[PDB]
Amino acid sequence: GALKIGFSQATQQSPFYVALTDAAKAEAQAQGDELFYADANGDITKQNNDVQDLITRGINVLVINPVDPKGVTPSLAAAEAAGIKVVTVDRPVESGAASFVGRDNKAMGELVGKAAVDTLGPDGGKIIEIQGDAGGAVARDRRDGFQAAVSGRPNITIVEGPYCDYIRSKAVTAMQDLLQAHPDLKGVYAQNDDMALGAMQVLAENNRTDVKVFGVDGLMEAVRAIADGDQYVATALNDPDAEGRLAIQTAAKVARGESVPEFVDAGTGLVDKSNASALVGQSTFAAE
Repeated sequence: GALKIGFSQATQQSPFYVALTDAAKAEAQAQGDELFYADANGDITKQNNDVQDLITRGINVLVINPVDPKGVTPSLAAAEAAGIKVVTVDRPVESGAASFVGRDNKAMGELVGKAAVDTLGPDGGKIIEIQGDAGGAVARDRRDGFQAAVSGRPNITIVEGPYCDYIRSKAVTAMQDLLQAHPDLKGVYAQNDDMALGAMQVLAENNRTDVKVFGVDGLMEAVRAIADGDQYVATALNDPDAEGRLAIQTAAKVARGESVPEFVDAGTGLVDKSNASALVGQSTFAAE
């Protein structure tokens, strides 16, 4: 019945968000609906301004990837005053969304952490951790999940590094400071593959291919390195493509007054050597 679907994206500064946007555009068109789209470029005030703009264009429902879980509270208010519902995608809000279309980020962090335990073996070792969004639950859960997997294992220690916002360039900067400060490093866990591969370049420039690398997402470049080398060990699947389709399908139901679950889980799974070969392909991200 031709819906107007609003989509406020948080950023486009890493390939995940670009693919998520593209998948969302294609799903809206496939079901014959109009996608009104804005990218906040990592900026809270731009996001809340963009949401008002979308509301003015008459969206029937708002899909949002919050730049910040409390910073978006004005857009939630604006949505309600407009008589429309809100669907979060990828990053949750505390409350106020009809549905969250995402993944169990703790369980992904746990998945990866178990791969680290197994790989690091009995020597264990120090792991440097490079994180995503400060104050957001996606980063908190990927941290806590990973931690849960190595806790009670004193031969492993974690160095909690900074929040580099899922951006490779920023993780490069952090890996330098951290490499020099912790040369006894045996492992690096980044909360996405984009950042992990930035860390990996810095390691290679300093001849530390011996340091194992752990990520999240199933970025094809990461999957290829897992398949074809020994340094990049594991990641967890976080297909933006499937997430985008589920976000738009879920928003179409909402806009029409249908009941949807509060959490739509777009599914995940471990990528390591044992199965990376089957996931190599042409797209930007691997998928089940």
